[PDB]
Amino acid sequence: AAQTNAPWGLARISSTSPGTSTYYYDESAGQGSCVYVIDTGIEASHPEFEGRAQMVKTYYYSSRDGNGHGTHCAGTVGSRTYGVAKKTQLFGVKVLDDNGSGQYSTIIAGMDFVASDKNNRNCPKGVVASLSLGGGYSSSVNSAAARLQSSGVMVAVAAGNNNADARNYSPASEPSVCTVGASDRYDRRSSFSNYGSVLDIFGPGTDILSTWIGGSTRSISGTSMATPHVAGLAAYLMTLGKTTAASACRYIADTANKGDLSNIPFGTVNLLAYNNYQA
Repeated sequence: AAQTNAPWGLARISSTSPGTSTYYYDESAGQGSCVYVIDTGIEASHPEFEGRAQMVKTYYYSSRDGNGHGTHCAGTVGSRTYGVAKKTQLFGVKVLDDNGSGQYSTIIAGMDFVASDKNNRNCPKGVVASLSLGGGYSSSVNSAAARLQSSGVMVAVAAGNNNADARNYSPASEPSVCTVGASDRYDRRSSFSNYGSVLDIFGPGTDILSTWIGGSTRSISGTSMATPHVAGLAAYLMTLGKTTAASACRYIADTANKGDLSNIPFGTVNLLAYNNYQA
């Protein structure tokens, strides 16, 4: 399948070169997979989600996304126009309040929630969790991400936006999950992207168009935007049967575009997520 005039990041993930604008992908499109977006919520009524999104859990007075961040991330995972995996099922877990903040204890509870809740959902092709959040190093936060991964969920986490070594941030620094840095449309490391040996992969993160609350759209930047590209890619590849939740991060790194990004610090992987789809 070909989506013309796609957001640059979608085009990038199906291309061996920057500077194109069509996204190419197998029509299975993540059908039969599920992606949990652990964030500020998801505006599931957005036409872009086509009934495939739902809120399953909140720790606050509403499950609605009063911020937009979670809706944007969910759109990059799986919206019809802005999403990598256009037929996946999206499940929202609201661990962040409408200001975008959340206590680590709530975030940990949300991760353990997903590890159990997947047993209440139909995801024959596999389960992914996208975590566009983080703060300073916490062994308990890292351990929660490790448990979620161990339970059979492909965990993708943002590296962070500090232009610093991600070893000092959580859950970015957890070795067993997929830690995602951000790149721009010219294949440069995004100016804010964290780096370091703990990163597994880069995805598009600068000037990413996606869904927003109020049935709208907007372009924003962050490792929060790169992470759902990788989460959606994992769901897409699991639906194709090419990899599993336990092996998808390594498979994405195996099959990435290699050595094409600029301003990658010595010791950080130079790997850009790529679907290897041959139309």
